[PDB]
Amino acid sequence: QFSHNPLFCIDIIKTYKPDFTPRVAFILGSGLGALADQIENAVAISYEKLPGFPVSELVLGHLQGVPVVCMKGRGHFYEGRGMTIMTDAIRTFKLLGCELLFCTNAAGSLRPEVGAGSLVALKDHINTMPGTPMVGLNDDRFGERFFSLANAYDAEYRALLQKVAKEEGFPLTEGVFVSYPGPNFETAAEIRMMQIIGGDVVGMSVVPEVISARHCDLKVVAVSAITNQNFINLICGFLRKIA
Amino acid sequence: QFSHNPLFCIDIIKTYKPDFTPRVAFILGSGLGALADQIENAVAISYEKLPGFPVSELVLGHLQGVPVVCMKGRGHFYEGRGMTIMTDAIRTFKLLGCELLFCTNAAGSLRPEVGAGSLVALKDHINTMPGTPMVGLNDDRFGERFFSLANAYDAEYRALLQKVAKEEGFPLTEGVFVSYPGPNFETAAEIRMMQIIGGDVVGMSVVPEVISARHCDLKVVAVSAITNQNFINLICGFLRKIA
Amino acid sequence: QFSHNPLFCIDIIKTYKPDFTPRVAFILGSGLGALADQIENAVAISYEKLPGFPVSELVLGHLQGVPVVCMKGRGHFYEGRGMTIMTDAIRTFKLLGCELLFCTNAAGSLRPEVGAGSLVALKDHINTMPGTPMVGLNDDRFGERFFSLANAYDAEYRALLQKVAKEEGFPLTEGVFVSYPGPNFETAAEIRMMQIIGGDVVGMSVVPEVISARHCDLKVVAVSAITNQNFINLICGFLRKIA
Amino acid sequence: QFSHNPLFCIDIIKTYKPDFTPRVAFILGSGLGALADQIENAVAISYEKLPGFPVSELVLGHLQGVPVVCMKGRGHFYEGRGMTIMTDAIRTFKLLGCELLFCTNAAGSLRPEVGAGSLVALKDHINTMPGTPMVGLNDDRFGERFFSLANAYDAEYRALLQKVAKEEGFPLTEGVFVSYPGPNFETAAEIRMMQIIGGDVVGMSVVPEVISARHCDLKVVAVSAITNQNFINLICGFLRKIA
Amino acid sequence: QFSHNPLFCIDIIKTYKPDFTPRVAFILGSGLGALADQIENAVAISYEKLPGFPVSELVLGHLQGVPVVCMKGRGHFYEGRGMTIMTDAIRTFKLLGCELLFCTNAAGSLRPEVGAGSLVALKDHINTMPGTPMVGLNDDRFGERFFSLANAYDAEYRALLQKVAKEEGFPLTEGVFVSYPGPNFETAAEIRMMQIIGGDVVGMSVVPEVISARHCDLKVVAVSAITNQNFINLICGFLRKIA
Amino acid sequence: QFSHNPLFCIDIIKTYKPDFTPRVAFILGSGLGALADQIENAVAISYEKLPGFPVSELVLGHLQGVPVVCMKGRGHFYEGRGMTIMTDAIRTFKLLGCELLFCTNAAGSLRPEVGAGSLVALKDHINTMPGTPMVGLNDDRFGERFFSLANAYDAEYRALLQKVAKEEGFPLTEGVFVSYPGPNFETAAEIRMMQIIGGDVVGMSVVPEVISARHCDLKVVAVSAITNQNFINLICGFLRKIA
Ligand SMILES: Nc1nc2[nH]cnc2c(=O)[nH]1
Ligand SMILES: Nc1nc2[nH]cnc2c(=O)[nH]1
Ligand SMILES: Nc1nc2[nH]cnc2c(=O)[nH]1
Ligand SMILES: Nc1nc2[nH]cnc2c(=O)[nH]1
Ligand SMILES: Nc1nc2[nH]cnc2c(=O)[nH]1
Ligand SMILES: Nc1nc2[nH]cnc2c(=O)[nH]1
Repeated sequence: QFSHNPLFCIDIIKTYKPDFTPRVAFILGSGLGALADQIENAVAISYEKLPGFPVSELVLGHLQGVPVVCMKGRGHFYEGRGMTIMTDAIRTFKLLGCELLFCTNAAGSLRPEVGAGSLVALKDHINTMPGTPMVGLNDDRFGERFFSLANAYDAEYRALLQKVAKEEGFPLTEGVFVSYPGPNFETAAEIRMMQIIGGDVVGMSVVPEVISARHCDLKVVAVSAITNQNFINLICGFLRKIA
Repeated sequence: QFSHNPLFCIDIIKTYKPDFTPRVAFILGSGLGALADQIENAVAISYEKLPGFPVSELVLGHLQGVPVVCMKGRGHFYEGRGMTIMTDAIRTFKLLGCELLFCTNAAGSLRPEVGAGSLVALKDHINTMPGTPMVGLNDDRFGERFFSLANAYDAEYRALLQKVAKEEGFPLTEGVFVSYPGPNFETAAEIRMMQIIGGDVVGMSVVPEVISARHCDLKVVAVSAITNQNFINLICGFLRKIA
Repeated sequence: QFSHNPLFCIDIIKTYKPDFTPRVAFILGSGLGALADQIENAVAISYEKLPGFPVSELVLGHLQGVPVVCMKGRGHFYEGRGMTIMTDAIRTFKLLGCELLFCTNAAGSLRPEVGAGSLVALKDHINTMPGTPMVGLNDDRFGERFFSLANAYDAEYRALLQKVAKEEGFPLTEGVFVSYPGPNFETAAEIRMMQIIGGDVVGMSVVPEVISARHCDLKVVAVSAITNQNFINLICGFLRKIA
Repeated sequence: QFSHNPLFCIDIIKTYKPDFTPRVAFILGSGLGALADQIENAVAISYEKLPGFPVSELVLGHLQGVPVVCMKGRGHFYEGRGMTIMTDAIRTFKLLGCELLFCTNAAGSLRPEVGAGSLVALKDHINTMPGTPMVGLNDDRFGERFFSLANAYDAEYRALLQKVAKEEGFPLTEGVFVSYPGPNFETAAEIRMMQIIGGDVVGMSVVPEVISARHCDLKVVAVSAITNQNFINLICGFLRKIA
Repeated sequence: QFSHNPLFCIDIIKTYKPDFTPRVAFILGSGLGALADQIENAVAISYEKLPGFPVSELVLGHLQGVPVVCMKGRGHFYEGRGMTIMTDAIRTFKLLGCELLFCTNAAGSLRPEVGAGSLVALKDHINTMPGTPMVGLNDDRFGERFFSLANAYDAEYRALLQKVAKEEGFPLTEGVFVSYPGPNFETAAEIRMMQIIGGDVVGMSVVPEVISARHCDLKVVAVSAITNQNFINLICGFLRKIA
Repeated sequence: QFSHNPLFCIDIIKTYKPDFTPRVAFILGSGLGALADQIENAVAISYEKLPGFPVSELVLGHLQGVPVVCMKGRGHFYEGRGMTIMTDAIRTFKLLGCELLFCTNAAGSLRPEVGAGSLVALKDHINTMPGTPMVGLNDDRFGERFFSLANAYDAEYRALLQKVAKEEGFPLTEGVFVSYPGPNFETAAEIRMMQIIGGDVVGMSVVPEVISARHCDLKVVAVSAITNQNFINLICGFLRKIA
């Protein structure tokens, strides 16, 4: 027996935003909400009206003239509902017709050279959380039993990201993201461990969403804001080039 | 309260294959079933008639004149029933009187030098799946609370494996297996991480079975078929030398 | 809904040891019980009378004239009740008024230079067990949603530990502890992995207790007895310097 | 934590049947489906698209020119999901704006004088199923902790039912319904017991729906078809008089 | 595995009310709290500090110079925690050393002759709630697997109750109590059913407490206040005669 | 997902008692074990080796030259595993090929005229336990969703029972059995209620087994030993007449 939540959400969303087919889905991490404020004809639906959504709202509309859907707030593994916490919502994005997920998140740097305030485009990841989202019976309605994470962080969209960054005057390093369960922060040794292992950025999310997206064949693009304006411009510039 | 499934299986098996004491237990991974076709006086019992067995069949008989039991199909961690999924079945092998488990599995190589089509004898492992099979109350009927994994992959049988490989004309490299939860495949970074960590082969099984076997003092021998005739000969030749 | 066990324990303990405010809390690992025998006016309460305590006793009294509470026996992740197994007990120490937790444990060395019989002061840790103690809804009564593990193993108390060791004639090396789920022991490859990762000591506990302690702002001090008199003197000398 | 299913259903229903405020809600028992075939501008929604609905469809439209909602199929206690199986659906009727529930069901007679083919208007009930629908935390959003079942089977609507029956030429006896868990049928002694107790009709449903309805202040009208055209006319005539 | 809550409560209670051995335990139903206000040297403990107690307080002290323990508030079957909801608390009364339970409760009359305002001494009961408190593994520490309810409502104490009632000028009828699950009130037919069955009073509690009391050999006395000063005098007079 | 326990038991039983097709299945209540001692070529299997069987043994063999299976010990509702506790075992009897279940049990009389020591043939029953065995998804492999209890206590076999009783010189009264959950015994009022309701005998079992038997079309015969040699003769005489 599988979840029908995405299907329910499709119908509930038609009620608040009819005849709307979004192309890009966004997940706005921590302090990144202020962007959704600029959505054209913005319609907000509380996650409490969308079954399966990570109750702590979702905003539908246009940005740079592109039909977009946004998630103001995400779910994390540390909340206690396992690695499947972001799966229904991602499946909802796929069923809505989106062609790509634009994930954003607050994170720590594992490189001295990249400090607080920097933005990092994620090119791959190392999962350290226990297990994975698709563990359990496979939902054939969304994807196959086994699946590849090769090019999970779409190389093509990443190249566009690089161009936009040029285009506006800020670095945009590319890195390997390594997930951490939390909610406690990482010990210094764990951090050294992560460097040795090959990581560049460390955080408590992303991996669940991304693996879930790949399973249902939704393309991914992810950018971390290193916490220890540029982001808005990067996003709006990316939107402009894909319009 | 503990599982009595192995005990039940012993009695159920006497009904289909009386007065039979197998010496070697096999787990035939993915495309490796065709071997069981060559078992002498083969009797097949569906896993649905054996409590505790990983319902997706078990074949009892003789091979190279050696009393053998053989699992066509195994259980994995990614199925959602935790790390204990292969434990009852291994305990059943021990109670049947087997003296060694011959585990086989499909896997990926972490060494460029060993490619698709190669066979690798596992000499050790690195567990990356969350937790382990014996976590929880200890079943004193099968083994002790704590136990060593030293020489888990029996050095002696491994040496025989090396001889047989000579004996038939194919390389038989030895490696460290590192388990991965799945069901998604590994990211490239995860793969690099595994190299750095010391691994040679990567897969989604083995570890549960092997740790379970060691706990009840069942000797182990494991060979991976790198997927990204020789196997049959290796197995039959090993059987011949232990007869 | 949260656990009230620590609160219950406070009242139950007043009954056996009234008007007593301990300053240091101890966790005596495996063969380390004989120390509790030297507690002044020792009162022993079975863990079976203390809700939340890891039923396999707790001893309250004075040592070197310092009000102390001691756990003879701890809980481990391998027992099957998850990473929260030591949390209620640590919260009980905090509510009793302790200002520091003195954790002890049996462990293996990852350095050739430090062998069986050595004592190692833990200066940091690398968690390898699945998830962490605070995963799930946060208990605001004890600590915050997020928290830092910086200086988790108090540098100050560690310096005192160094002095005492001088003071009595034995080495006291400092190391990074890396937790392992167990109950099986580590494979040799896993051990190599741990070296590469940066570890110095390996064990099956500590991490749960320590993270739990930090969450409720209880200072920590941890010493491992490498298993593959000095300990008593170190503890008693530390007590003397903090009196 | 309470169910939000009724709320979800409201939004899902707006999508298939916008600007529609039904006044009467029907539950069509066993062989009573053929009535829904006569609904004007009938829109059918499968219970699989309505969270909380007893998956074995719901039909919205007009009948005798009255805005109506109809459940083709109900849930029973014997299915194993307890006495709350019909609660979400009834709450959905209340939230849709219905002013009365018209429950129908197949049943057995406890009076010799009323035989197979007869119709009986239920005037009260005796619950024999274990417990009741509202057992557990009270959902203040729908009703109060305690509530009266006085006049549960609305006397007023029952009088209208009596008139219509005159009006078309068939008896319409009034009786006390006594619920039975099932799924087995009643023993003869149980049946005698029910007579002695004061019952007139016996069945395996009704009680859950009715108690749930009363809790959220939804008026009720119930008619049993004794199994061991008139019904259609009675319903259509009742509708005509309340239009 | 059994509940140790009563044992915990014993120790927690020693802390707030040391060297106190109560003889009578009271359960004050609905509007009956005002009595506890007259307890001598009253000590109140919130049910939130007593594990196993029906969180919606407990008062210990003397009344008519008799050591007494009171429960201001009880647990009911309709709350959703089954028929064992009052068991731990009753066991706590037994372990405290009480020799009798004085249960009180608000109830409805099944006899026209006994109306609102009347008091009825319960002489027996008919359980209509699903199952019973002792269903499941038997706790040998408190009572036997099977036990008799003969004279459950102690005839001797009931006779004293009759004398006191004379003694103060009010009727005191004796009746059979029949429990009802609730939380809804009874239908009129259910009420007729109860009359036919032999009942005199109807309510939503009592039975759980009483059966639990009998299992651990605690004597019982129960009085219902029919809701559809005398009570205080009856209680105080009973206390006086047993002092 | 359904239970396969009966199927497992079939195979396990072939191992201890091959080529054996029993015709009558017995359930020996309390003090009734001594009968199984007289089974010809008796083979005993502990319920611990038969999945689904009510662990507190099963005896297979011949009696009066009739192939028989016999349960020494049954499961009851009061044990806490619900009304399905005897279902797997009864299904096992059906699959073994039995044509009738001969249930026996210890019970109380509701008639003054029938006292301790009497035997009563059950002709019908009144279920007072919460719910019934078949509640939940129906196992089509054994029976239908709905089923009749008419002639549940086979009239034909009952007539034979009457003859045998003549034949040996003892009364054999026929009665209506009414089940009671227990484990406490019935109150006197409950007993009066049972009389009024139409019962003749009262007990804590039978109903689960019997309803389960009827569902899978197994004929039933039940005899209660009123507790508040003749039985052996009745059974052996019945066997003789059906041989
Ligand atoms: N895990 C983790 N999450 C973060 N979010 C922001 N900074 C950090 C950090 O250093 N670690
Ligand atoms: N985890 C894992 N399992 C495999 N089975 C076959 N190939 C692979 C691989 O690359 N990775
Ligand atoms: N995990 C682990 N725990 C230990 N406790 C004592 N020695 C060891 C060891 O080598 N490994
Ligand atoms: N319980 C029950 N339900 C029915 N539905 C139709 N007839 C009957 C009957 O006799 N009993
Ligand atoms: N069940 C029930 N409880 C009550 N408490 C007070 N009055 C009543 C009544 O009529 N019925
Ligand atoms: N329920 C019940 N079971 C019994 N078993 C033997 N006697 C009795 C009795 O009086 N009541």
